[PDB]
Amino acid sequence: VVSLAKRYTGRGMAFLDLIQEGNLGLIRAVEKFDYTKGYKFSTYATWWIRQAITRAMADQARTIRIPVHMVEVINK
DNA sequence: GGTCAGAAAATCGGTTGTGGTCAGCTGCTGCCACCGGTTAACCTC
Repeated sequence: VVSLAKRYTGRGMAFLDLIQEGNLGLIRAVEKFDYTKGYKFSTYATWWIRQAITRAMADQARTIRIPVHMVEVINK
């Protein structure tokens, strides 16, 4: 999750917030994982980690909070 | 060459009445914000 989180430098927060959001995503994925998938755990959890990091970046991006749909159209 | 009495003001105050108008109230009308499922795009088991 450190190697996954390293691709989000310079976007609002420092690295540590991304690291801890990746830990949160790891907790959510390891709750939401099944052993009869026959899937690699990291390849499973990458979507969850990236989702958590991106939504926390959306939440804590700016001084004034902006809703995620306007964040999306700002990105667009 | 007086003398109550009536008619008719105005004046404060009810009244009725009624008409309307608007504050608001509130169940449809419909649009608008997350939520996530899916669907064609990248890296090579």
